Amino acid sequence: QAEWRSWEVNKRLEYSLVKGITEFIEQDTEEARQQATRPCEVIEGPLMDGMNVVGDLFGEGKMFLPQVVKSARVMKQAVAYLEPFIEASKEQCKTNGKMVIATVKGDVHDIGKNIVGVVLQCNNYEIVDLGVMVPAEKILRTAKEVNADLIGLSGLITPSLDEMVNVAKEMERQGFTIPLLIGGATTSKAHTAVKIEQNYSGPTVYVQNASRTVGVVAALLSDTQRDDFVARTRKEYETVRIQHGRKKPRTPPVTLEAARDNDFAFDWQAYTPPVAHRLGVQEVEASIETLRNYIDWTPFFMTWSLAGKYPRILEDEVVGVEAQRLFKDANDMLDKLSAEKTLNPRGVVGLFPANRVGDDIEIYRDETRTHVINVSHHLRQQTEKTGFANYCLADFVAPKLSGKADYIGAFAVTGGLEEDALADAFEAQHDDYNKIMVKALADRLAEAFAEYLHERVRKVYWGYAPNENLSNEELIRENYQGIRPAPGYPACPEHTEKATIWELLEVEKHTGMKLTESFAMWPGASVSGWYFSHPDSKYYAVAQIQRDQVEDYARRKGMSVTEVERWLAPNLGYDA
Ligand code: B12
Ligand SMILES: Nc1ncnc2c1ncn2[C@@H]1O[C@H](CSCC[C@H](N)C(=O)O)[C@@H](O)[C@H]1O
Repeated sequence: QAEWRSWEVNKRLEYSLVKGITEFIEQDTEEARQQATRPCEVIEGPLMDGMNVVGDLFGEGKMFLPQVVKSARVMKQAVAYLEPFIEASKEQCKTNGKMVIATVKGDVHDIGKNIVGVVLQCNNYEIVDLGVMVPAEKILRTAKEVNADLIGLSGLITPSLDEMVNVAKEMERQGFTIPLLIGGATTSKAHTAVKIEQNYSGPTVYVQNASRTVGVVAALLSDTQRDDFVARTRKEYETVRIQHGRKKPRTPPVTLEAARDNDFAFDWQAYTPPVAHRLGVQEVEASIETLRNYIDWTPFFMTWSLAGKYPRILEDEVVGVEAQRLFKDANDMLDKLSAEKTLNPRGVVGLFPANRVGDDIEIYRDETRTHVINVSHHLRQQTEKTGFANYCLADFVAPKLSGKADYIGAFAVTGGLEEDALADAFEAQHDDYNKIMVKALADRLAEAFAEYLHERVRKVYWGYAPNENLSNEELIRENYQGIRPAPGYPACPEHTEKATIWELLEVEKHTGMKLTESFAMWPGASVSGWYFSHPDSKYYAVAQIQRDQVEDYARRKGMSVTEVERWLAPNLGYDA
């Protein structure tokens, strides 16, 4: 027996979808297609009734994202078996609308996209996923090729915002009318209103997450709301476009010269930077077993729309149960991935003699410090400050003109070069659950590798904190000496400098990890950055800089003032 196996066929479907039961979806939907006069009645019928149940169930707080994707696995697997019958008997089945989704050119991270997409499919909307590093050309060409009502763009890094504005300007040059939805971690409501919208006659809507998205595609794609929604979006996008537009960013900029005279104050003659126990470039690798203990699960829960900090989240009266099951699954997969060695985290680390020179860091070939093998550039905050200094990462390395011997470190790690293969496999068998799982887990593994390696550097490779012994909780709170800023973050926005790290460490040749034109890393599950030992070194944002630094930086980088303005776009204190 089973009780639910004694219910109506289209009732067992609703049950299997909601509960995510896969075992009987095959030999249960084939029976429902017989009752129906055509293949599209099962999809448009019981198959969607259940998803409609998942939808309100979800909206009430009795169901969460992790479970929802599990329902999709049953649906998408029901369609898969029922697609040979549909096409071989025509009819494209009624849908709520079509959409072309893709990760901007140059970018590579797509976890958030995969989520937005799956959720939309759970609302019958049809989604065509072009993947990542997709050229604006194929994007607009695909949307036309298969008549799409909406185009969705994703972007993780700053350089993506440029390619986005590009897509909008092209949609205008080509006459597109359909709405443009821009989302991602790099996308904000202010940028969409101040830099994206105005370049397109059609609607342009920014949407935080994958839940309020189905709500936008709903009103924006309807008839009784479509018009009112755009007008509201426009007005608002103006009260903000003119909000930021003028009423000038109160916080008077400063001469790059004055900033430099306010550089971090420190008596270097009295201080002696720890000497690295080791110098050189080392190919590193850690097992999943060693890295699990360094994993910070909080961001992992965020990724699945489960609010709460680990481990307290496991006891939450609302999502604790589901967080537990999601946690158990992740660990189940790690056990397999580790035992089979199907996913292998790897990286490279390096320490070099170094000294500051202006706002940059010279890196020497050896301890004689006679030959400079490379330069780390870095930018300086260009804002008036009282009580504080105009920070520049270089400031934390001993000045060349101090005679003090200092150093600088670099690293590049990835959760595994197999991330993509693995994702594709699940992608094949229409398993969105662990397709997302494996990538989210590869990401945790990468960040875990960065925490582990930073510890090894502090305790061994660099060796200034050999006796240091912190708990994972203690590591996450960064209650240790030194920092590891990563190109792209606030204190070092210029993404191009990742080239410096890749040159010093010869990353690609050593690990396989790659770099794109937009300077995104591959695999997606990968991290890279620097290492500073100074006990006074901390994170901060370079924020908005002026024309003077853009030019000085241009000279130093050997780039046009034009090229550097594109790369520091989000940090420019003036207009483009
Ligand atoms: C841990 C984390 C990571 C992860 C894993 C999870 C992830 N990305 O989703 C990993 C380890 C891969 C990572 C690394 C890097 N990161 Co990171 N990361 C973070 C952090 C702390 C959390 C983001 C998170 O977990 N997102 C949750 C996921 C599920 O959400 P999401 O991607 O944003 O997607 C949601 C929505 O935005 C939406 N959406 C997504 N796409 C679309 C598309 C459409 C069309 C629509 C309608 C909606 C929509 O739907 C999603 C589900 O709700 C943030 C800070 C922050 N809070 O934003 C930075 C942040 C994204 N990282 C940043 C940077 C700099 C980097 C690195 C280059 C760092 C380095 N190592 O040098 C690399 C990129 C690696 C590469 N391959 O190129 C930046 C800045 C962007 C910039 N200036 O380029 C951020 C904002 C940090 C900051 N404060 O400056 N990242
Ligand atoms: N202002 C800043 N400038 C440069 N890098 C920064 C920064 N703020 C954060 N970072 C980088 O991002 C890291 C924090 S995010 C990584 C740890 C987090 N618990 C997780 O698992 O996702 C910092 O350690 C540093 O590597």
